[PDB]
This record gives sequence, C-alpha cells and structure tokens, in this order.
Amino acid sequence: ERPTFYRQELIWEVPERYQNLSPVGSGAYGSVCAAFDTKTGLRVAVKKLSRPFQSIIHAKRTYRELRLLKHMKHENVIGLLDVFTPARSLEEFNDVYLVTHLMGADLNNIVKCQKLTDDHVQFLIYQILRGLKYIHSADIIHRDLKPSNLAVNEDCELKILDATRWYRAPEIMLNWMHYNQTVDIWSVGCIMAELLTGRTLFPGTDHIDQLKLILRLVGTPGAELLKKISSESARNYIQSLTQMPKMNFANVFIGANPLAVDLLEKMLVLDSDKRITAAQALAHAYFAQYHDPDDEPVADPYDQSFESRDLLIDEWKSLTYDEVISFVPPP
Ligand SMILES: C[C@@H]1CN(Cc2ccc(F)cc2)[C@@H](C)CN1C(=O)c1cc2c(C(=O)C(=O)N(C)C)cn(C)c2cc1Cl
Ligand SMILES: CCCCCCCCO[C@@H]1O[C@H](CO)[C@@H](O)[C@H](O)[C@H]1O
Repeated sequence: ERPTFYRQELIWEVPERYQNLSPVGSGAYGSVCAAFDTKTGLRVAVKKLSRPFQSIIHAKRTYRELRLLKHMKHENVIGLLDVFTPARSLEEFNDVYLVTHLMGADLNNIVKCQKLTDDHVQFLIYQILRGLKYIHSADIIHRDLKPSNLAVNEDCELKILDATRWYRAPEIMLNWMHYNQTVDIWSVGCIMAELLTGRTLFPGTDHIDQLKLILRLVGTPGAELLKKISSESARNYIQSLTQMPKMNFANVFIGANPLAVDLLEKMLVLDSDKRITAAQALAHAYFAQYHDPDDEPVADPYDQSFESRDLLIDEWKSLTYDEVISFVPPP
C-alpha cells in the first residue's frame, strides 16, 4: 500500500521514511532538502519541482527531468533513488518530488583552487569519462559540463549531474549547432587542466575574451577546419585574424605527467571532429591503473522523441504521472 506522509514548512509533504529535512544550496538547485532515508540508512537530497504543471512548458520540463533521471542508471551519473507524490490519483496530482544520493559537495569544493596530485586527477577524470561514456551512449549531449555539475563525496566518488562560460566548447560559445558529443570532451579537458595546475585554463572576462584565450592556446583554425564552415561571415572573419600556431602543451603544462599532457592534446583540439571520444579516452594509457573495458557500461537506448512533440498540459501531466507510478527503485 501507500506510505504515511507528513507535512512540514521549509509545505513539503514527504513519506515518513525521509527524516531530518534541511534546505541545501539555497536556490542553486531549486528547492532541495538534504534528508536521512531511514529505509536505506542513506543521506539523500529531496527536490520538490517548482510549479511543475503551471504551463505546457513547465509540464514538458517536468516530464523531461523525470524521464532523464529515471533512465540514468550508472555509478558516475546522478539518477533516482525515489520519486513520489502526495497525490493518490491523477486529478489530485500537482506535486512531484525526486530523491537522489546526497553527495555533499561539488568539484570546486575538492580542488580549492589548488593543485591535485596526478594520481588524484587520474581517478577524478576517469570517473567523469566513465559517466560521460554512458551518457553519450544514450545519445545525450550534456552541453554544460563544469565543476559545479560534478558531485563528489568524501571518498571522491563522483557523479555527473544535470565561472559559467569557462568550460564551454568554443562552438557552443559561437552558436554553431550540429553539436558533437565531443563538446563535453572539451569541457573535460578544461577541468582536467585546472585540477593539474590549480588554475582556470581559459578565465575569460566575457564571451569574446574567452574565444581569444582559447585561440592563443590551440591556435587559429587550419584549412581542414575552415573547409567545414558554411557561414561565409564566420569564415571570412576567421581568416582576417593574425595566424597563431598551436602552443606546445608540453611547455604549457610543465611538470605534468606526459601522458596527462598527451591526453590534453587530444581533448583540446579546436575541430570537434578531431577530439578524442570518451570511450577512446578511457582506453588511453593515462588511466591504465583504473581502466577496465568490461566495467565501463553503456546505457539502454533513450527515446527522446517527446522533445519534438507539442502536447497539452493534461497530456504531459498524465504521462508524468504514468512515469511516477511505474518507477522501480534501484536494487
Ligand atoms: C546531487 C545532489 C542532489 N542535488 C539536487 C537533486 C538532484 C536530483 C534529485 F533527484 C534530487 C536532488 C544537487 C543539487 C546537489 N547534490 C549534492 O550532493 C550536493 C550537495 C552540496 C552541498 C551541501 O550538501 C551543503 O549545503 N552542505 C552544508 C554540506 C554544498 N554543495 C556545494 C553541494 C553540491 C552538491 Cl552537488
Ligand atoms: C572562431 C573560433 C573557431 C571555432 C571553431 C569551432 C570548431 C568546432 O568543430 C566543428 O564542430 C561542428 C559541430 O559543432 C562540426 O559540424 C564541424 O565539423 C567541426 O569542425
């Protein structure tokens, strides 16, 4: 049958299994409380979606978020321990709560603007890439990978969730579309660089500065890249710049493990088609001590056809309700 609920003001209405509700992040992740799950003995985070069925777009967003989190089942990706509503029917259904592991910190919190050891960077980047492989295998592109979106606990176990512009692929900065999954690989390279050196790779002051700093490291586009640019305004502007050569990453990241440097060379290539994939990165010798080709799992096909659909509020709501009811908690 149905769990007993209680009501509290932080008027959250949750099952009794969740105790010690305490607001976290204040606003950054929405309305989220840390809590203790008495059923599992785990510290959890409970998110109450805001106004989930106020509008078609709210409704579609609610459905999108629930679908995604229900699909993501991987050690290095945030997924769902639980989903619940106080509603006992569809006509009653107005609130949606998601539950996941309370990791307790994000990457910023672990680095502290300091140098990590090479071994530690291997472990952290390995986890990010393991998680990314899974995500990309579901035909998902993250698009905003950054330290604040990488959750970590005290044992630096890491899960991918979900300052601002510093990790973004340059094609994203320039509103390219046709985006490759390797946009996320660019983001990994920027993160890795920072963990090794203790400094932001491209700390741009604004958008244009950010692209200037990128180009100074990885050079101006070669002919092979320029032949794939269909916008003549973009093409013509690029060529009018002073040519710069790629910097030698070996001089830039001096002291670094040469295999770390080699991996950075392969991630931080301007041409997204020439960037290493997550699967390929995991097989790179940098991660010899953690790589296991038989425990780098991939995802079930992920049907995102709903994105192209224009439905009514009550349709998105009923579909969301269906997903709440069909949820099966992880073993
Ligand atoms: C992934 C979980 C769940 N939570 C949101 C969430 C996502 C999906 C879901 F189903 C339920 C909740 C994230 C916002 C943060 N989160 C954390 O573990 C977390 C938790 C914290 C955190 C705190 O816990 C905190 O405020 N203190 C005082 C320890 C401080 N920071 C910087 C944090 C960063 C993260 Cl990523
Ligand atoms: C002015 C700064 C130059 C930025 C060049 C970004 C090149 C990224 O690379 C491009 O990514 C596209 C997908 O996003 C692909 O369709 C292209 O084939 C690929 O070359």
